[PDB]
Amino acid sequence: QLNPESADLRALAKHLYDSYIKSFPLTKAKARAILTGKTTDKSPFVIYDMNSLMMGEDKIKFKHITPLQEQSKEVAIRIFQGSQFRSVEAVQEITEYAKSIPGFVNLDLNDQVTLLKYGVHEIIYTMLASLMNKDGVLISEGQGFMTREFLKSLRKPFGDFMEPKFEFAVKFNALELDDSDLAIFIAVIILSGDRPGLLNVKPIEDIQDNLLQALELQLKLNHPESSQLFAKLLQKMTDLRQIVTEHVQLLQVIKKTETDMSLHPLLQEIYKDL
Amino acid sequence: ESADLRALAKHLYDSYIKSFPLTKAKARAILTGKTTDKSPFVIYDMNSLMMGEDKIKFKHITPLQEQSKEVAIRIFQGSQFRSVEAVQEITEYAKSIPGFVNLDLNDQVTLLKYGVHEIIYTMLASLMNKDGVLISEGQGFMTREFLKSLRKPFGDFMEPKFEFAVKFNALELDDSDLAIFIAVIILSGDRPGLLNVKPIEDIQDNLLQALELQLKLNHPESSQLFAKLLQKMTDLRQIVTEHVQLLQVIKKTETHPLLQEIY
Ligand SMILES: CCCCC/C=C\C=C1\C(=O)C=C[C@@H]1C/C=C\CCCC(=O)O
Ligand SMILES: CCCCC/C=C\C=C1\C(=O)C=C[C@@H]1C/C=C\CCCC(=O)O
Repeated sequence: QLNPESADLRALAKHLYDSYIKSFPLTKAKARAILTGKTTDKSPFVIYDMNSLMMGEDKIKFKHITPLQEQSKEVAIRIFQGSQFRSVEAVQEITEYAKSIPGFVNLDLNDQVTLLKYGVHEIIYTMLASLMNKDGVLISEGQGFMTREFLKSLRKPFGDFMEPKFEFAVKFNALELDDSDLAIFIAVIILSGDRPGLLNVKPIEDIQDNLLQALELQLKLNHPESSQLFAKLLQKMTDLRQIVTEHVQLLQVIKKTETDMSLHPLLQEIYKDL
Repeated sequence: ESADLRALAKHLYDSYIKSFPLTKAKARAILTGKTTDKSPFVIYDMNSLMMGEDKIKFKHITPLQEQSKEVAIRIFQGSQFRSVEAVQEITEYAKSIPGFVNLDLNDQVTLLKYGVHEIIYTMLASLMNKDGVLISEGQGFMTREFLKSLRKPFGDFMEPKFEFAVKFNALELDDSDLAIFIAVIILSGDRPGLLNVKPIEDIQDNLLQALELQLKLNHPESSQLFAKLLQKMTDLRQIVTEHVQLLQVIKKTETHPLLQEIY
């Protein structure tokens, strides 16, 4: 119970959390409810092999996550392209959230683009953890669940495109953060003044500082018993970079190995000279 | 508790001073000028590199027999020799961090094996400015441009560190700050191969509380310094993996047995 300074920090966290619920259709709260398999109304269909994938398509309504095409004749590529269009959608969701971050749209246009360019994938993997457990990941807005082993057995290049994420997710999830915490953390990620090419770093840092103050307060009030949670969370920022890097790397291999597979233009630009 | 946190801080600082000959305070005085009028020997080109070798006998722009006669390579090797020397200083310091020596011996080794590079680069910033780096316990000054002038993959082997340095030094941390930060880096529980992570995380938790307090007491003005400092650990690790990739190319191409074992 304290000052007007802390009051503004609480108002900020509320605004961000509010925007978060409004920008992301599938929150961590909903993901855990589905994953903890509590209910009889939210049960996901599980894909763990070829025949379940074959049934899942029939049961699950995979809203063109892999736009028009029969069977690209390779589950591996269908699955991959799918992960791509979903990524694109995720970028759309994140971009919308970014606009709600106080001060973000007031920044220089080119810098707005730079921050999104380097921040969206770090955010994507951060939020993906919410949809994961050590055994698999939720898909189709929680309608389905694809096992970690099914993926890990796809085929040479693809067979391991999600593993690093799972390794991250299991660790990150140990922090037991909730949507109210993630909303501010993701805002911090985007307002990173050390992104390559930023024209005006100061205004960005001023904004990030306020967000960090907001995040720090949020974590002590929400997780009283979690000593140094603030620092452990910030330290996870290093794991995200690594995830992104080896992903981009695997992508260069795919590009050369699959001369016959199209990669989404938005994603290509995001990875250009990244 | 804010009592034991200051005791820990002070203890770390006192050990830092005893383990590292050239502190940041001392280095800054030189780099800026406020040193006894005993300027450092400046290496800005090949001819100055030589006079330095003979005038100040740089510990090790090491005239070994079976390897010299090639500037860029002797410069690269020298950084390796000084790195190995730094590892012993860091190791000594680590043993002074409360709880460290009481950890599983293999974990102690693992923590050092994976933490020294990050510490080496964190501390190298103390001796660098946008124009150059201090060498030979601050007895000399080697230009950023001269280093960048080396060719092959060498010309750019120090540039990444300089970039890091400039951004890191912007935080204006001093030795008492760095002492705790360095300790925090060592007690990283995410190093691969660790057998008992709990003790490490517990100590680091204590170290983080101390650093947090230290920064708030020492830099009241700088908002979220603690947070910004932790975010630099991402920068360090990036430099390390990057350095690793160069050591890897210098092996692809680029053509004494005991020295090689030590270093
Ligand atoms: C829809 C088929 C099931 C596969 C689900 C697996 C991963 C889903 C993800 C997201 O929704 C967001 C990120 C992951 C995908 C991992 C990397 C995509 C980065 C973009 C690219 O492929 O270049
Ligand atoms: C603490 C050690 C790690 C920082 C790297 C140290 C030296 C790097 C150098 C170059 O990149 C080119 C020349 C130097 C190597 C020559 C002498 C270093 C001695 C420094 C000292 O004793 O303080």
